[PDB]
Order: sequence, then structure tokens, then C-alpha cells
Amino acid sequence: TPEARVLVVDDEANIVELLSVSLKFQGFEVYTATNGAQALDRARETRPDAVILDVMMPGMDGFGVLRRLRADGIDAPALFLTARDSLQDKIAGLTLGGDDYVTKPFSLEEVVARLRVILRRAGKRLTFADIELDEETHEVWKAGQPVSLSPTEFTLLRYFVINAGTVLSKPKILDHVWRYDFGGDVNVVESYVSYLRRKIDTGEKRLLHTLRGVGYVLREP
Amino acid sequence: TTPEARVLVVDDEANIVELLSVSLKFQGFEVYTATNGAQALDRARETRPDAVILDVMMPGMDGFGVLRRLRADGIDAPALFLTARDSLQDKIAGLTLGGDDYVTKPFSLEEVVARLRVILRRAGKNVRLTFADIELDEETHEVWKAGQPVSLSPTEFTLLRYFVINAGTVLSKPKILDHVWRYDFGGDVNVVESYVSYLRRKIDTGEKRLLHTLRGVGYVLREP
Repeated sequence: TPEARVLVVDDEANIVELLSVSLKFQGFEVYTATNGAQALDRARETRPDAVILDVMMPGMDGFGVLRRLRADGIDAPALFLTARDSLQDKIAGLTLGGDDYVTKPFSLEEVVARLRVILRRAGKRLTFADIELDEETHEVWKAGQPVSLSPTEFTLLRYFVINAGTVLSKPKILDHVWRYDFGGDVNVVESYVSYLRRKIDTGEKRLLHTLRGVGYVLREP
Repeated sequence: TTPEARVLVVDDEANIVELLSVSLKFQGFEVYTATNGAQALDRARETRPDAVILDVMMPGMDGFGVLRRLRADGIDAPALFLTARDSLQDKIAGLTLGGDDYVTKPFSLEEVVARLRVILRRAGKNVRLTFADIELDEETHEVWKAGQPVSLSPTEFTLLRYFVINAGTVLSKPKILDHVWRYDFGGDVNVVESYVSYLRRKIDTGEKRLLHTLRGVGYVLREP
């Protein structure tokens, strides 16, 4: 998944190019528009998580374009590119809700950082037996105690928890854990289940079982 | 509170301390300054600032450390950081926690001032007055008369608010004059007569008279 879908609205083509190349290189899915009409069309087609728009635009300024978008039910937060001479006059429009701005001449570092903050502001614990996971941060706990897991062990633990009680064959685990990218020996699944038992299945009762010839299952006996 | 806000500027670069305080003072901020963390903690206790501006890059102890210590002493004012662009992705959590914000170097004064006003507003955590068919908002200064907006000058507003808050009390020209012009003005009391007259012409119109003259004594806002 991309980190977010961003729509860039600016009538200056070289700034559209710069912003989208940067954002794409940072892992964002970027869509573009050179005016208000193109902006409303792209926002309906691509449903963005954030909008970057230049306040200075031909015909209709960046506030007007944003009003129209918001009237169509597009509620994504916005980042304005704005001139410094107009700051005390425009401050109310520039920072309402969860919107923010950068002033010209701007840096890409700043654009990216202010974008991540508005995305975080706009966003509004799996348990099994004595195991707990946070899907957001990837922290794992075992009887209250922090456990350090690699990205693959985490994915593997989550897959077992979400499917607690289901017998999961090596091929099903292999497809899921490496997202169909990997098609080599299933005994990699055997290694990972082994690492994962060594880190989280260390209590009185065995939680992670092998049904020999068939698969693995997580069940509190 | 005379000034728009008390601001403490913490930076080890003297020409930037100078620039910032001159601009801020010219915008009507009361400004205090420090060149290091020890002077920062001392000035914050003496002057109880509403906001702190601090450079992240400082000798010995960086700007986060100085802020941690101010905050442990109970100084909870929001902070604006002056920060380099190279360190944004690494420092973003410290730079925007709570109601803090930042500007990147090289910065404009417009931007510093704007971001400061926003943090000050965010840190200040509605207010209405009524009498008969008159209504006031102390926040925006809007006035209404039988539902109808009425446009008052700042003085007319202060005057109408004074009457409403003291409805029923006979207020003499000297008391009115002292309050309306904050003791700054001590000239002829017939200025009070003029303003009462302007005020009566805007909010005291026809039917029952709400604003009365007790001749030789003063004015009172009361139902007839």
C-alpha cells in the first residue's frame, strides 16, 4: 500500500513536476491537476488522503478550489503553498481544521514533514491468550513482557492470531507472509515458525501446534 | 494584560535575538531574551511568558533539552522552534508535540509572527450579554437591537457594555469618562454627552426609552 494518496493542484508545471517526483520517491501515490476543474475530477476518481495546493492560481485562488472540493464531500486535509506577503491577511483560511501551509520559497523537507503531520491529525490491539500485538507500531508482548520480532515474524504472528484455531498449511503461510513474491522451499516456513515459537510460545501450555503432514495452528489448549 | 503576549526568545546567536525582538516589539509583543538555558530558566520565572521561541541548534545543550527543563519547572507555554531543514524527518516528533510548532531556516519574520499567533490561540483553552432587546458579544463586538445587527465604534461599544453590565445604576459623566477612556482622557465631560447621544441614536430607537438622563446626576439604562 502507498503511505497516502496525494493530489497536487498548481498551475505552475515545473512545481507540479518537482512535487510529484519528490513525493513519489518518498513512497506517496501522487495525482496532479493544473486548475480547479481538473482538481474536482481527479479527486472523485482517486479519492485523495491529502491535497497540496498553491494559493496563487489563475482565475480562482486556492481557497475557492478547496471550498468547492469540500462541498463535494472531499474532506481530505490540505497543505497550501503560499506567499509570505499575504500571511497576516490569510492566516484564518490557511490553518482552519487540520490544514497547514508552507511559504514560498519552500523546501521539500518541509513539504513532506507538514504533509505527514496533517495526515496523522486526520486519522480519526490484538490479543490472544497472553500474547498482545499493536498493528500500528509492531510492538509485541508475552505475559506483559516486550518481545522483539523481525517484520516477518510479526506478520507470521499476526496471521496465526487473526486465524486462531485454523490449521494453516505451509503453502498458505508462505503465500501470505511474503505476499506471493516468494515461491521457494516451504522449510523457510518451518524455520520462521521455529523462531516464532522460541520468542512467544515459551509458557506452561503450548499455544502453537504442529499437526504433522497438514499444518500449524494456534490454539490455547 | 497590556501586550498581545509575553514572548521569551532563546537563541545563542545575538543578531537573531536582536532581529526577532525588534520585530516582535514592533508588532506589540512584550519580549524577553536569553542566550542559553540557564538564562532561559531565570527569565521564564521572572517574566512568566506566554510563548517561547527557541533555536534548536545551540551550544552544549540543544533546544529540546532547554524546553524539557522549562517544562519540568511548570512553565507550560507553547514553543516555536527555529530549525534546520536537514533535520526535519528525524526531529518531527519533538518539533510538533502538543501545541508547539516550528519554522525552518532561513525564515521570514511574517512566518514567525503567524506561527506564533496560531500557537497562542491554540493555548488559550462563549461570552454574551443581554438586556431587554439589546445583545452584545464581548469577543467579536457584534451588537443586536431587536434581532437587527448594529454597527458601533469601539468607544460606543465600551459605553454600551458599561451601561448593560451596570443596568439600573445611575452612572455619572465623570465615572463614565474614567472607564470608557481608561483614565487617559480628562477633558470636557460633554464628550460623554455626545457619545450617549450617538449611542441612543443607534440602539435606543422609538417605543420604550431604555437609556435615561437623570438631569444633573447622570445616565441610567433601565426599563421605563
